[PDB]
Amino acid sequence: DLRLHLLLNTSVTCNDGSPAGYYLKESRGSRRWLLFLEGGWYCFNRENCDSRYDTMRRLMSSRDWPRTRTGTGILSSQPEENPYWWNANMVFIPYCSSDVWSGASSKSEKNEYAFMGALIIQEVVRELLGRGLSGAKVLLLAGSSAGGTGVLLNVDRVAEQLEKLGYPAIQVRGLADSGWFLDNKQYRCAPTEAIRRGIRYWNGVVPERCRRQFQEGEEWNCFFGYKVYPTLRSPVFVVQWLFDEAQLTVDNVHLPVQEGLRLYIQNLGRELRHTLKDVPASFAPACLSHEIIIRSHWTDVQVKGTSLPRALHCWDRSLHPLKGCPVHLVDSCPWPHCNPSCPT
Ligand SMILES: O=C(/C=C/c1ccc(O)c(O)c1)O[C@@H](Cc1ccc(O)c(O)c1)C(=O)O
Ligand SMILES: O=C(/C=C/c1ccc(O)c(O)c1)O[C@H](Cc1ccc(O)c(O)c1)C(=O)O
Ligand SMILES: O=C(/C=C/c1ccc(O)c(O)c1)O[C@H](Cc1ccc(O)c(O)c1)C(=O)O
Ligand SMILES: *[C@@H]1O[C@H](CO)[C@@H](O)[C@H](O)[C@H]1NC(C)=O
Repeated sequence: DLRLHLLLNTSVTCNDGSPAGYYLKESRGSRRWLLFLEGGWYCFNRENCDSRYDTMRRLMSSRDWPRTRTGTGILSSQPEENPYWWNANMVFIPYCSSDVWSGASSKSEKNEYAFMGALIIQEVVRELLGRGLSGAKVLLLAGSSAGGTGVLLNVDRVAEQLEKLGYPAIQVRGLADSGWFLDNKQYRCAPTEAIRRGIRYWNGVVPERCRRQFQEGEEWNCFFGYKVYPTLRSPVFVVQWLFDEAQLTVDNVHLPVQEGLRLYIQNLGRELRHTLKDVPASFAPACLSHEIIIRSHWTDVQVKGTSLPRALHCWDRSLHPLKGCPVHLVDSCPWPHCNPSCPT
């Protein structure tokens, strides 16, 4: 089990002003640290956030959090469930800021809610340094869904923070699962505009080089993986289903497929594959599904005969091509479940 610690700096808060926090299981024989960012959509104005507070309150408040959680998938300490990093120090950071991990704005007489996701990550890192992170060799910042996009928005800031604090031996890397989306045309509500409005409501922040390319008022571009990834300096491994259910939902696709929809789905897969061509560390199976890394059976899927735990191990070796140890694994078959190992 991982144990809850509420942040000692109680001014770094969830949406409703309650303290943010993290769950930790230490492994004193290991110099590897895995920090995982939870996902769960976002909210972008007062009325939309009020609705989320009624029926998704654990994503906005720590008032009802449990004292422990079980680590699963890449967060499991059992070698059989986690061939990759079972002996690592494990951290789960709950998502309670509703801002895709981008916000830097406190609750005030002008703000009903606080949006502090970017500050929560930096405060977790600072407080872990006294619990053993100061001795680390690798810090892997991982996340799924909105947490996967959060990795892309925050990995370089973590690297910069540790350098400025005086810890140049810690190698910071990212793993972004199910957070690589396209700002495409819908098959038949305005998903890209919701991000633009959210950034203004949250005081959202994006990585510096990407901000400088797109300039004032265009920071929404940096929430899309294919636009922000080329600007990043830290190594980042990308995991993305070619036919992600969240992408299909925002595209208004709900699955006897006729020709128009067949062509739409085939084109989506081809576009996603194109965006990954210059991503050297990636795992992209031709399946209709969502999320991958914290489920217990994450070991089952394979691309070209290689599982995700193997690909991540090969990535570790490459950061010290390798014979029989590939790191770029993107399916080329053009329809969901053309890969026989897709989740059932
Ligand atoms: O038919 C299958 C089914 C594979 C499969 C089906 C479900 C799984 O969960 C899984 O891990 C693998 O095998 C593949 C070939 C194959 C499978 C595993 C390998 O390690 C390999 O190198 C090739 C085929 O299409 O011929
Ligand atoms: O990944 C997203 C959001 C994706 C998104 C993608 C493109 C956009 O322009 C945009 O505004 C949002 O939400 C997921 C949740 C989810 C969405 C749809 C599903 O079918 C699902 O099973 C889970 C999360 O953070 O848990
Ligand atoms: O290419 C193959 C199989 C090749 C193959 C070649 C020789 C074998 O002995 C064998 O078992 C399998 O299957 C793929 C489907 C596929 C199977 C397993 C995968 O991990 C995958 O990513 C795609 C296809 O037809 O596009
Ligand atoms: C607590 O966090 C706030 C906001 O991030 C910061 O301004 C403040 O200096 C922090 N307090 C301490 C003691 O570090």
